[PDB]
Amino acid sequence: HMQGSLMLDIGGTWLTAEDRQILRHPEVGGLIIFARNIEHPAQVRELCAAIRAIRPDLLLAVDQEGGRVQRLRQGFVRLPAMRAIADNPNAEELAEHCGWLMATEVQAVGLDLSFAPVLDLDHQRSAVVGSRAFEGDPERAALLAGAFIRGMHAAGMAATGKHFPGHGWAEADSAVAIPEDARSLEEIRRSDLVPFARLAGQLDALMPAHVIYPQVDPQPAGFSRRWLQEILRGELKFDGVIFSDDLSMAGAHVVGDAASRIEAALAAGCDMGLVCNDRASAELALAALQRLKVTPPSRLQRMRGKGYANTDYRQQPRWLEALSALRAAQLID
Repeated sequence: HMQGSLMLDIGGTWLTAEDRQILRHPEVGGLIIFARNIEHPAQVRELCAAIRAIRPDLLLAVDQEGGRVQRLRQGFVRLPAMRAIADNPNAEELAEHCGWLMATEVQAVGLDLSFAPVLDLDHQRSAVVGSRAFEGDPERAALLAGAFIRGMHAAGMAATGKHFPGHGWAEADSAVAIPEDARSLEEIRRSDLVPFARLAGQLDALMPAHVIYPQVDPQPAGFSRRWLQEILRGELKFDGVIFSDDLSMAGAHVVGDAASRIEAALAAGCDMGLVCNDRASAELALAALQRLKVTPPSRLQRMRGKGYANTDYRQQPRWLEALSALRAAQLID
């Protein structure tokens, strides 16, 4: 039996009858919630509880978009960005507290995971070529995100890096065409690949970039056997979960419908296909998984959170200790 699974999403802040029926299918292994599914923490905890009453084994993920939920949604704990953390004598300690705080609250409301940390690099386009601004400091980026991952795991949450192998140098041409990064493999390996190489042993999952690297392979990372099998699993020895990219973002990347795209993603080596913002496409990908008679990836349940839904997390001593460490470093309040 081929292995594979589908992660999908819903329309609203509660489950419709159609949501409840699609979640029963065992090929569906996950659900991801976005800002439009989120009112406040109490509502999210209850939505997750409703989903687990149908499917206790489902993986429930939140995509926070660099922190949008904590911010357009009153009630979620509020945490410094990594730039603010990097500017401290105890930046690694402070990064751990943030990963711990973020993962503790996310699991408290019933989610398994947040898709974090970002491993992409900021490059200063117009800086002098070869200068530090031009290069983005990948070694420090991996240090801090490695400490952020430590806090995540200490709270019992699996860590997902993105977007492999790094979209920091990608260029878009016509806002519909697929972004490209035309450098050679050796150039990529020495820069945007570095945080992935440094942390591949610690990450539980990776999400591929929606970027073509033409000198390396004609296909986007997440549809590339070369990127996913040769380089990531082979050269980087990565043994965790590969998510696909959003299979319903398909601007000029013509493969066919979501059915033929999830087959392509699974064939390149992804474990779990993501189909967001398109119920009818999610149904098409589901049917494809059914025709292939897939069983879940043996790796999949590694993503399962070890914390648990609770309402008193904000009055636990460890919680107060982490916020008070962020306060003493002038990062909150």
